[PDB]
Amino acid sequence: KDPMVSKGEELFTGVVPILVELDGDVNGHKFSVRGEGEGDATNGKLTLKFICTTGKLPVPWPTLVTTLVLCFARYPDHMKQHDFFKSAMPEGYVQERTISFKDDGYYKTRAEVKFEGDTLVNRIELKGIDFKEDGNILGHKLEYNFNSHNAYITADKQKNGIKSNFKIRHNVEDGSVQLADHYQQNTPIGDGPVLLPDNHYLSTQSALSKDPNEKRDHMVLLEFVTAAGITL
Repeated sequence: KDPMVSKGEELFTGVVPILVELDGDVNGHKFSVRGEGEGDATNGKLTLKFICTTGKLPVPWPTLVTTLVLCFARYPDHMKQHDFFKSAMPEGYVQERTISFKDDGYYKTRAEVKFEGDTLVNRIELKGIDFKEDGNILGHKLEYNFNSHNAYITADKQKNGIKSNFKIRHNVEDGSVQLADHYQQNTPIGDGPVLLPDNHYLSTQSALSKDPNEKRDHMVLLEFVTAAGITL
């Protein structure tokens, strides 16, 4: 549509720098997180490092993974017309969630995902309400790991966007599982050629690690995201 200005999926054919900034308030504990790295949508790959820039993170790092850039999913060639996330770029989209932790509190998140220059930027405000002081979150009882999940995507025609409902399973240190029910909405910031997809899902795998030379509270993240569910 413009051979002289890359738009939509054309912005993601190579390796793209990423900046993430989150400011959070959980039960009145206010904190900030900054992440940086790169995305390789051709391979569905994210490599990021996140630092809590205010001190110790008052919630477990795994509980923030889904909040801390689905435009880097690898959509198969026969599914490219269903990629809402890239089609909104560079102007971007708003991603909102409520995440309810079973038998504990909830997060509300609002984020803008858009290009700032050559960098894909995810800026987030997070509010956490009703957490138990001796629960798995404020008590830091969740294992430092992450399971693989599927997130089913459906069009939200009235808002020209998409929705998603899915449950994250967080391993607890006692061998139990802590469910985190995600209600997600995405709406474009602009109004260009936005693609409203047929039903499909995103398959996601994550690996968490530590940087042995990093003094600050932090999370190193490798993540893969791949679209599926429509037949060739």
